[PDB]
Amino acid sequence: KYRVRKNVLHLTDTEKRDFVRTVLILKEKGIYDRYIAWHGAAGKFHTPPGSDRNAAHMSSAFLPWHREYLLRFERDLQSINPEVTLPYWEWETDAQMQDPSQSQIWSADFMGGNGNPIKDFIVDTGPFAAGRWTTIDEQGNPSGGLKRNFGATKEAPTLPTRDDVLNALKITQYDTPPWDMTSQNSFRNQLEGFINGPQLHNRVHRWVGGQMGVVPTAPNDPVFFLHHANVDRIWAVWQIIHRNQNYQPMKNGPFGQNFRDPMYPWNTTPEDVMNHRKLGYVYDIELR
Ligand SMILES: Cc1ccccc1C(=O)N1CCN(Cc2ccc(F)cc2)CC1
Ligand SMILES: [Cu+2]
Ligand SMILES: [Cu+2]
Repeated sequence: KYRVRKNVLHLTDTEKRDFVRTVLILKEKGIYDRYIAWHGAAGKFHTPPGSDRNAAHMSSAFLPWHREYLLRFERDLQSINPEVTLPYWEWETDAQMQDPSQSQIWSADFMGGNGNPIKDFIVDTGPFAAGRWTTIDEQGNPSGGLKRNFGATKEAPTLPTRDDVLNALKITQYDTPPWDMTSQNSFRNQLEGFINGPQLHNRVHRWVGGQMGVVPTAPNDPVFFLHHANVDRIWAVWQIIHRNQNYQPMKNGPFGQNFRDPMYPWNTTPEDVMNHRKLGYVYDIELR
């Protein structure tokens, strides 16, 4: 309950400056790239081989994997500046806007704006604009700049709504067999966004576009972490409401998906990260 993770819209000018100031540093040192690679590596690690489940997505481990993923990044952030925590992008309230792209998160002093259609949707405003921020492709090679294209697809023309989030929180089971994209009455799958997809988490990625629109290159966009922080916040809320509901599967799931299994590419288990408070952080909405 030490580190407080704040709503992006609640950040001060200084807090925003410091966060962005801290991220380019991780990037400059070569630490940021470690996170891009981890995500891509886990995405291609199938549980079991030949299945469409992987270590980080389309399965039960989706939530704890990104929580650990998000946990590690923050610590790296703190190592540069102990006053800096990972904020979250409350995309459900942005969806209430007629044009979500006018949200403050996309201001030139924080995340920067939408892609330039003249430059094939390269981002040329903000701290992470092309020439300020180098990107890497699926194969781990330099790719030439961040891209974004808000609501440019028919499958996801809009961001998920507060109701979408509220309905997900109603689900009683954390997850259900066969522990994958096809799971029904499943909070993880629902939140992931595979129920009548794309919805929620998956919808956000699709909405943003650019690197965020594909699994192996999504972390190239710093907003990926703000996004998943919100996803993690939602999960945390679900945990506080359904206090006696626990992670599933406990056993007999694919290896890497069970409660006591190491979540590739780490040795961290879902168990090790079930309680968001034991990891040393809390969301601001828990204190209000
Ligand atoms: C194929 C499909 C089926 C259902 C819902 C969405 C989609 C889809 O096209 N996505 C493309 C964009 N990301 C991919 C993605 C997922 C998780 C990440 F950490 C990073 C990137 C979200 C899902
Ligand atoms: Cu992911
Ligand atoms: Cu994601």
